Amino acid sequence: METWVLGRRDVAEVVAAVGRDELMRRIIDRLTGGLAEIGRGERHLSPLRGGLERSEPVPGIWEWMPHREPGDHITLKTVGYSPANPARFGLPTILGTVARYDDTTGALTALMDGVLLTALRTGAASAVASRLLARPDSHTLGLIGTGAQAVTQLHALSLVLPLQRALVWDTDPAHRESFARRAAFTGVSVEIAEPARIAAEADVISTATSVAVGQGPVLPDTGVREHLHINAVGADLVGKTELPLGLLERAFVTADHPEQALREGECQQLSADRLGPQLAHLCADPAAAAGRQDTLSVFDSTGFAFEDALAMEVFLEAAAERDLGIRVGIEHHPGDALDPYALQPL
Amino acid sequence: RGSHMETWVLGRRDVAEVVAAVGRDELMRRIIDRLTGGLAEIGRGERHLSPLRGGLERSEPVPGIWEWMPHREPGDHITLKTVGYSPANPARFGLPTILGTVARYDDTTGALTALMDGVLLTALRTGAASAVASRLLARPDSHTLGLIGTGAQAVTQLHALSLVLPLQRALVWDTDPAHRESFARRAAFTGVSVEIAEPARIAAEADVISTATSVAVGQGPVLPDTGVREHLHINAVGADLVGKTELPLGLLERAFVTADHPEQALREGECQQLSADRLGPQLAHLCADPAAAAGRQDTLSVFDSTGFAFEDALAMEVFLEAAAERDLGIRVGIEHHPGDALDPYALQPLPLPL
Ligand SMILES: NC(=O)c1ccc[n+]([C@@H]2O[C@H](COP(=O)([O-])OP(=O)(O)OC[C@H]3O[C@@H](n4cnc5c(N)ncnc54)[C@H](O)[C@@H]3O)[C@@H](O)[C@H]2O)c1
Ligand SMILES: NC(=O)c1ccc[n+]([C@@H]2O[C@H](COP(=O)([O-])OP(=O)(O)OC[C@H]3O[C@@H](n4cnc5c(N)ncnc54)[C@H](O)[C@@H]3O)[C@@H](O)[C@H]2O)c1
Ligand SMILES: O=C(O)[C@@H]1CCCCN1
Ligand SMILES: O=C(O)[C@@H]1CCCCN1
Repeated sequence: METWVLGRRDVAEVVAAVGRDELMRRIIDRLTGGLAEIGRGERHLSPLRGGLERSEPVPGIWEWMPHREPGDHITLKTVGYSPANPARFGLPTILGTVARYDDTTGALTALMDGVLLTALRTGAASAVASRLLARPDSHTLGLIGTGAQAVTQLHALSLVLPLQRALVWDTDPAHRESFARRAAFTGVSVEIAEPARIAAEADVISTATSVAVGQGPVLPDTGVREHLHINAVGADLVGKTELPLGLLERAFVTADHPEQALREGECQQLSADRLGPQLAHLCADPAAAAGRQDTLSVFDSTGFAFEDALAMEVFLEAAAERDLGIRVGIEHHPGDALDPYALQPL
Repeated sequence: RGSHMETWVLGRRDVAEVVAAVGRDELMRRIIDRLTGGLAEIGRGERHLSPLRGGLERSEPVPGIWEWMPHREPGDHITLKTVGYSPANPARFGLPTILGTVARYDDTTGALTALMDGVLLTALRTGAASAVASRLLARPDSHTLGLIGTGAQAVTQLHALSLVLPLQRALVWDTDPAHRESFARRAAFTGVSVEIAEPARIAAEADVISTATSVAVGQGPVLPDTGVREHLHINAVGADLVGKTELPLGLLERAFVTADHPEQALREGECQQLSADRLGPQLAHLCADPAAAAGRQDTLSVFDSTGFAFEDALAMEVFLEAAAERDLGIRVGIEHHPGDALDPYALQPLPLPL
């Protein structure tokens, strides 16, 4: 009958009401269970997503990401990757919204912010993969790219690993300078450090950069620690990669969405047969990751709509708890179904 | 650190006010004029057809489809219509078969700038498209309009065609007796005389016909192949699933056929049934060079309409212009734009009561 809209201010209230740590953990839990269900064949990976490339001011892409729950609802995330946004407009690079449509009737039932939600579920996905593939006594996090994702990468990982410090690099000096402030709520100290030092000293690394197509790697193939786990998070355009090939070829690599990663993720650099089990399989049967915490591992993260549906559910339950949001009659639902012009006055 | 951006939302009450303030006729005429100019632009090569739209089949309660329809104007904005075809809707839920919304995103930043009802808008630009094709392909003295399917689309087909042709009568059929029986009431505001008539009579008498039905896959045709007037123009409007068609093959093969979006029509329209050599020049071509419609008025013609996002963009602009002039709609901060672009957690709670 009406659309439930949660805006920027409701999303802020959700985070306050739940707590940043608890909210992240909720999403981590829901992702874990959902992924296991996919891994058991009980739910399906989202279909491949579509997109429109944009040249100006620098190259980006704008995408639609559907996920259907047959007989309940369709989720669609509409989201932009616009890497000039912070410097040119004071806007996040990743800018989006997430909509829910009733599957039986098509009606738009809910609409909310995609920015916070994307950051949270992306951080969560790394935590999921890192609980399986990083040493549980991991103490040093490395971060290449210290923009918006870096924050929830650090946050999420600090919740599943006993992190004591983060060594961080960004090619924009102002962005690496501000990271300690943005990270300080998590209690993990932060030290700026060049890619070679991060490689050599980190136990777990997340790369989440706006690197250009064809300009990788963002982490050099120097010595790494034997047990290093890398969450490879950066991903927008085809031809965009973050890690060096020689590193990928020696790694146990798991993808979030193998078909998508082979096209848009680090797995662009590999053939399918060289991938370990996908993330959903590992979630469904964690013992299949058994010795991999102690050897070189890569989680190839690209993002997919199921993760957004799950995260949106978490938000909606919290917002329901505290009746946040407004209700807007957006759709024209004429009482006369058959009359476009039955516009409604009582 | 720019001006705080929010989403301009026009809900059902706002679209209703636009119609009331501008007037029905004037509003439809505006849409026809903007579709006309835009199609000519595509026909001159100054703009491009929308890309193929996407969609998710649904089985239950009866077979249906939910689609996303993008159109991008580079460096300007992206339009996305999200829309359901759910044909059990009216008779199982009392909802419109076609249920949708139209959203606009800034092309430079990705920001969601506007969002409105898709229901009225879809109906208006779809009637408008048929008006465009019918001005080109119907006899300009056409007096008798046929309608097969008397649901939501039928209403704007009649309305739009009444503005471009001297329509005197509408002969109308629906396989659901309740839906054809209510049609006159819904059509009354056009002034055009309505009579219920079987498909064979509609075929025999009409100068122009619109088919706009929820016929199921494999269950066509909705108009039988039995003798029409030599000059008949048909706006073939029904379209959802592959395997859904409304016209007899035989008839299509006697007609000058023009599609709105050929690549799309060849897959999802009446041209599903046809090999590509049986299509004439597309609608955009005809709009850009009407002489290419020469002589087609006096013989059998078919406009194979499927709908495409460009039409929704243009219609949405007409609506936004009228809403801006009349101060309508609300402003909602939907997207989180943190004061620090690189800090997802730089959040702003509802300010405290003072
Ligand atoms: N895997 C997923 O699910 C997922 C989800 C969201 C975003 N992303 C992607 O993650 C990437 C980052 O997104 P974001 O929101 O943090 O954007 P952002 O602009 O806030 O952060 C990008 C940062 O990378 C830095 N950078 C660019 N090139 C670099 C290089 N060669 N070395 C080090 N730093 C470099 C920039 O200076 C900037 O600080 C994008 O590609 C985005 O599409 C992935
Ligand atoms: N081409 C476009 O741009 C465009 C735009 C919108 C909708 N559509 C399509 O137009 C069609 C109709 O949409 P609507 O909004 O009017 O749906 P509606 O449900 O409002 O009207 C459909 C009518 O068709 C009737 N019907 C079903 N089978 C029939 C038959 N064999 N003969 C006569 N009537 C029959 C139903 O009884 C119903 O009354 C759908 O296929 C829809 O997807 C096309
Ligand atoms: O899953 C996501 O939200 C992002 C959007 C941008 C490119 C792909 N990864
Ligand atoms: O163009 C449209 O709006 C419709 C939507 C439903 C099926 C396809 N045609």
